[PDB]
Amino acid sequence: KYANYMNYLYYYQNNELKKIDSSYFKDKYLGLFFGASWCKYCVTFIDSLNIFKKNFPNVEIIYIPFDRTYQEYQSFLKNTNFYALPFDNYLYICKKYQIKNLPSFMLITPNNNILVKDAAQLIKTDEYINNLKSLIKNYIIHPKTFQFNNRFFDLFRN
Repeated sequence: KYANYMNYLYYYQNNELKKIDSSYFKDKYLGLFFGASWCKYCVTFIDSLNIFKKNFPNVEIIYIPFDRTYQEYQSFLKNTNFYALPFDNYLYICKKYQIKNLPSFMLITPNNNILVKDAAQLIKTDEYINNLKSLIKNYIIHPKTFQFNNRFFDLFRN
């Protein structure tokens, strides 16, 4: 089906929609944020993510959108400055990870393994930072090379 899959991610900076090569995310921790602008609990969760991001600045937050319209998606990216997948239908990613509801937030290690599947519920406990720092401190990352340095077919497709 895909000759090249997920070549680019996107973000808003200085009022402008920008692209970033998906190879930028090789070898990084990621936080996959499954959300939508029309979901009140997703909008509230942004405040939890912002606190998370300050404490874990090297984890790259990626918005996986479930907006109904491109305009909704754009206003969400503008307000959060997160990186995001292009606007599209990502139900297949929900199916792969058996995501039950929005918001969800998964912490992924550099080789695409799941470090914390339930991280949206974890960060809502507001008692988690030291424990998570230690979890990451104690996790031995194993490198993994991906074709074209693009990790996302492995992460999102089967």
